[PDB]
Amino acid sequence: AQYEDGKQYTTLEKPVAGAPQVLEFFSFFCPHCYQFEEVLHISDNVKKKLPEGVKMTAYHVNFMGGDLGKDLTQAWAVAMALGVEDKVTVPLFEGVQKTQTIRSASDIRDVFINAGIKGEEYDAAWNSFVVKSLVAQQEKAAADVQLRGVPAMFVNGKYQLNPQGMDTSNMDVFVQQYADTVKYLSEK
Repeated sequence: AQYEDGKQYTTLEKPVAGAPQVLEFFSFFCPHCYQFEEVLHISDNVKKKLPEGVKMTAYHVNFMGGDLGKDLTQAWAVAMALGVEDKVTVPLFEGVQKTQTIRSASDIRDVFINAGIKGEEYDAAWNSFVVKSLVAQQEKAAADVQLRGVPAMFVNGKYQLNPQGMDTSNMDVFVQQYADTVKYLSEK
């Protein structure tokens, strides 16, 4: 078959009840996640092909970067709570990996301030229990798919994308295949 379990995707031995329809894990410290988002634009290419009524969810992970990695998962919770993911994704990736100007929680906050989030608004979100719950949700979701590394993407809590089984010859053929596989899985 054109799509095969073990080729473009694998199947979770323990499917996750109630999981987001399309769930991406990443770290702003992960070099391959930087390529996925800033060079390949995997998330946007996937979103453009999702069936009607299917949304993409993206969660940050703690296991890269120590203290700052956890601060970034909390800041990503703030971005989710405030609905500013599209304002801060590029400056967080570039701040951590390109300019390496993000070295502390204050430097993360500066990205939000510079993007026009008011200081009081960021700080109230950072300290909120809504954000504490969002951190816990990101952690629980990684546990539920037995996450071992990033980038990673899971469809309907049942299928894990397998980019190492796709055609990696041309970067744009690869992005197309990745996005087409997510669409296929979302309809399975």
